[PDB]
Amino acid sequence: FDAVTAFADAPAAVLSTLNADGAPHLVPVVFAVHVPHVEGQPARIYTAVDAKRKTTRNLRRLANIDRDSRVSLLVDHYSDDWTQLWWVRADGVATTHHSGDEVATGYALLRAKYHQYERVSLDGPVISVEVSRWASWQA
Amino acid sequence: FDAVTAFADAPAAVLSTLNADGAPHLVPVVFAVHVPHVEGQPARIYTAVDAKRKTTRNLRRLANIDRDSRVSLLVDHYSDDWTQLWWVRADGVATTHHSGDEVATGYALLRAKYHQYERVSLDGPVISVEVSRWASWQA
Ligand SMILES: [Cl-]
Ligand code: NA
Repeated sequence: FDAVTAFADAPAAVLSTLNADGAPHLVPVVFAVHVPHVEGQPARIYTAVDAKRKTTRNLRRLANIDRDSRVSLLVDHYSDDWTQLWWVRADGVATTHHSGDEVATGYALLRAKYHQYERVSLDGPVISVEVSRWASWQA
Repeated sequence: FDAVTAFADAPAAVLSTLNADGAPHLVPVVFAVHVPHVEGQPARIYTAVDAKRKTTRNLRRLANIDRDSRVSLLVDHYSDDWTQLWWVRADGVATTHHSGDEVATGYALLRAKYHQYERVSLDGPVISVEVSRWASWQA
């Protein structure tokens, strides 16, 4: 069982950020993982946001990250057979990018993973999560 | 939409608690919801922690809740058809019970929901979450 691979291959993760008063917030995301092949460098998790400025929403995860960059993401596998349960969690620091190489990198990885991005537009900011630790569990 | 029923029927949710340094901690749980048949009263979400065996992960989670009762739980539904995505979130205040009526109430609801508890033991503390707000989204 490779935790990083199991996480990377999954379609959806839950992203947790901190609200202004410190309480946790949760939203699901689609995402792509970059495993740096210079081995010994931290993994990167990329996720795009469908948010326009001044006249729209989905603003909360961005506003949370801007105030406090500490985040966690979890991929879970449920089964009716509880001996088949597992999960993988990434804890890390999120940076929001509105231009540059990170946006390019994020867009690239996201399109490669999700074919839905052939029809669904991809013109919002990209969150880059530097993973400080991976955790996992199997039943 | 009906968000509460959708949440209540789902097999698994992601529970977010706060670590000692205030950063989010995430773990998936099985859970059961009590919706009061009286108007005004908040819903309660119940989830059990095993005490057949003590584990570092479970002591961490219990300590987080003891330290700060603020939690969030999310049920999400992924589909490769992104027009069918949805999620439901409960924000609330968690109390851990090691005996008493909350444990009885939680055990009863959990056994009613999960047939797996016919084989899996249920003799640990029960986390009872008083829901302060529900949120939901549909694609
Ligand atoms: Cl929201
Ligand atoms: Na909300």
